[PDB]
Amino acid sequence: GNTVTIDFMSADGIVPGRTPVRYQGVEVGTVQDISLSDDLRKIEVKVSIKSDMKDALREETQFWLVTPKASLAGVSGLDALVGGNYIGMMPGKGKEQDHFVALDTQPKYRLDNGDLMIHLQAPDLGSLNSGSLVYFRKIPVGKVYDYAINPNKQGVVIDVLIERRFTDLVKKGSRFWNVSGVDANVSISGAKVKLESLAALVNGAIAFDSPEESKPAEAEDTFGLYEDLAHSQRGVIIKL
Amino acid sequence: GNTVTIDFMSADGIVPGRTPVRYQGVEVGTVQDISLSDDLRKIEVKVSIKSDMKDALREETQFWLVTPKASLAGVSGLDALVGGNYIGMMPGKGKEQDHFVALDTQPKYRLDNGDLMIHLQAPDLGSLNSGSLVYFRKIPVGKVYDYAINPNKQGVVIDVLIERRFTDLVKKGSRFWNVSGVDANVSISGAKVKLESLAALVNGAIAFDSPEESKPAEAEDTFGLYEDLAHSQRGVIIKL
Repeated sequence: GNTVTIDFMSADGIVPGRTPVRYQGVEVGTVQDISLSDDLRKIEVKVSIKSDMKDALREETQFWLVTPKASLAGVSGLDALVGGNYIGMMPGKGKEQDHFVALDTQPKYRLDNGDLMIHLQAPDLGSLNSGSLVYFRKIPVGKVYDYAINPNKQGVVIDVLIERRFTDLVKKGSRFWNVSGVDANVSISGAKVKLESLAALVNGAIAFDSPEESKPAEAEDTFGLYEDLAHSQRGVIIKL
Repeated sequence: GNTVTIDFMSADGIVPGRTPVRYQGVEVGTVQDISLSDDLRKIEVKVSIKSDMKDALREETQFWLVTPKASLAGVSGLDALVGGNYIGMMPGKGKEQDHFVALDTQPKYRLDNGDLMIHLQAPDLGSLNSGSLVYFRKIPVGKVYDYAINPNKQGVVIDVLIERRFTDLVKKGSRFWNVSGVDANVSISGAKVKLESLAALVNGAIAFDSPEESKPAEAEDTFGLYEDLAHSQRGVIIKL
């Protein structure tokens, strides 16, 4: 029932009656009031919070607006059928605090539930969105968690998440290749144009290999994202 | 009316008022409360359960989150039109128990209603989803029950379900071939591109043969999934 004054940036999808505040899945609070500070244009939101979270409500409690992920409905303007955005929250130790500034993005993954974080370095994002899938032999075994730019502008770092029971699949010699969008070919004496994975065509996908000999990779081990399965082939380089 | 504390992992689609708990089709309970244990991040859910199931509510009672199956609506972000996830349950003998840990997946099929479980070993899943269909002469006679990886990483095992009245179709000499996605050809003096089965193009399909001479297969008999009808042709191998 306690109200906390958080100055968000822009109150685009925030409803004063139904916008929830979820802590890692569980709806903990509900947005009560929105006013504005004309000073620096700070959209001050007051949210009711259950007493269980009031104990850990401390200075390093991070709030960030979680919008629904982009898809066909979002890009087609069918905003009535997409879903309501909410406020994600991750508390810290800090000091007992009643005013918070919004984070512009979701912070880093910190859950220790046995799932695997790994990092893929790519020249660009490609056709991967947040929540696009990871396949082992077209079996989804994880999803894209987040993407960002490395401080050097010459890369893109994508950190992806692997389910706990599939963590043994990722070896040190594993190779990851992009499978996103469709390419057609017109060959001689026949043009074998075929489509298999429709969800990849919509949202993008990564597919990865597991050699039988390497040690199991772990703990944010970096990898290189090959642009194609063909570019991921394990051959031998010969200089000419 | 009894409440049972089950520590789920993540409370993504779980609603404190309308998420049901179904036992093999029949809604038996309804989710009442969700709290969290900050210790190990265990999302503790309390569910009302009718008294009939309270007798068999025992230590080997398995609960697992059943999400709606992936489709065009799910991949396009039209989550309002997909359907609400629920909690599947299969009880065991065990001992009378009031606290349960979630299963990460649906357990093995155990119903003895005369339907047939068989296993297909494939190099990869292909374009098959859960619930993709099985055809005898483009008549649906069963669906894909589950897929998994064999302990050797060099395969994928798909166990599929055959309806009771069609159990006589599967002989020991039966052959299963993938029919999923569309392939086009550009031939000489005409390019005969044709499409027939749209549901296969959306979700994937398996089609199988029935020789008239073999004994009727039964009881988790393994089979080999050919990638195509052409690869499933019953010829004679000649070494050259």
